Amino acid sequence: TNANDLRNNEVFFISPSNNTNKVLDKISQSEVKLWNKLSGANQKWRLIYDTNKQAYKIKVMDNTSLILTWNAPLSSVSVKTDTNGDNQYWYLLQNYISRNVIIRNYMNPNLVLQYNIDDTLMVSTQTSSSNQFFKFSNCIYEALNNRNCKLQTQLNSDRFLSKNLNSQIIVLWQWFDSSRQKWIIEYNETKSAYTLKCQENNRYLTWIQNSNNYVETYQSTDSLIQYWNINYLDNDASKYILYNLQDTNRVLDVYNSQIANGTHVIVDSYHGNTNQQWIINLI
Ligand SMILES: CC(=O)N[C@H]1[C@H]([C@H](O)[C@H](O)CO)O[C@](O)(C(=O)O)C[C@@H]1O
Ligand SMILES: CC(=O)N[C@H]1[C@H]([C@H](O)[C@H](O)CO)O[C@](O)(C(=O)O)C[C@@H]1O
Repeated sequence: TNANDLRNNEVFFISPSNNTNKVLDKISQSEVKLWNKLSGANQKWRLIYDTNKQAYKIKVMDNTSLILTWNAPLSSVSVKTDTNGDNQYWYLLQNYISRNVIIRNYMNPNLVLQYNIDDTLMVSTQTSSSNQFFKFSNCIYEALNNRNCKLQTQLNSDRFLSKNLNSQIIVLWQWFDSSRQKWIIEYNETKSAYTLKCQENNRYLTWIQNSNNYVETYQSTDSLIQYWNINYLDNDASKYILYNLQDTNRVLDVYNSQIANGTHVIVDSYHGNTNQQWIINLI
């Protein structure tokens, strides 16, 4: 699969290649090390690419603007405030067959991240050993692919993404445990995005393009309007934004931020407001 590829804006557990059950963990306001996977936001890392440098910032999800930082000239690594220092940039490059990634420092490309015997971390020169190979696993894919889910608007604790009765239109509605409010999330490799299938009629969350821009359940299609990028809110791993693949500046949006049963769900320009923020949970 290509679901765990090093796409920009995506969020990952970063593991040693020798153990998928240990992951990179912001332990203190400064210290990082490999740790048993428990999935708090301290163990989730967002990639922020820099096309000019062809390198990435690796940013922890729990703290505003702390990014993985080489403490030059020392051999240690920490998380520190983002100041766009060259020592805070990393080439991430993948072996296609093993899936292993080398995490190489931008400031000094002789040096690469390595995991020590006691699972602490450091930068060091590259030697063949497996102590410099990491696996990246996309958090959302690993949590949500092939799962039956419900989607709650952040506007209100009991208003959910719902196919309307005897219509194709999708609206907000309070929970009544209906198959109309149940959505199976499936990744598609050709689109590098997800479809969401209503359990009631086995049809898909789709942007219907006209003056109203309603989302509706629609038959299976290869058109981009049926595909969604599911990502965490910019600085919050409890909340999600869903971009439509037809136009990745547009997102799943509650019309006029109304909360009333039956309020239309639409596709609208991104602003990051509460009406474009969703809580996704397994049923
Ligand atoms: C999301 C959804 O399907 N809502 C439907 C509700 C619920 O089925 C009902 O509240 C169950 O308690 O019923 C209606 O109001 C109705 O019967 O006229 C139509 C509406 O589309
Ligand atoms: C608002 C936002 O994120 N826009 C970005 C989208 C989304 O990240 C994507 O729809 C969700 O994965 O990705 C890009 O198209 C990309 O990564 O090349 C860049 C674009 O600026």
